[PDB]
Amino acid sequence: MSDQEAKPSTEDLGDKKEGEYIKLKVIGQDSSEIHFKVKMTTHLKKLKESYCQRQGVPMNSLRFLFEGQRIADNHTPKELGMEEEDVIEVYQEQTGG
Repeated sequence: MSDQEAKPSTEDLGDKKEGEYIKLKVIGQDSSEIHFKVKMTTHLKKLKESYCQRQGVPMNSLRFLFEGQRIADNHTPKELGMEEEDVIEVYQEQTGG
């Protein structure tokens, strides 16, 4: 009973069962278009972390901005309606956050 009868395909599938995924690209002075198919309901704190990981710096280093507005990290990208933007940039956290 303890051993499963078969391994499921849930971790193995990649299409999220024909579900939606984010297409937003964050492109700072790093000049790279690295982005992943995560769901649109995550908070920007995790993206802040993942971008700082592409530079090898802690998450307190950078904040995102687009249309002139730097944004607060507890938003989700669907709150801001930005889930497929061609470019959002980063700028340094001048005094941290």
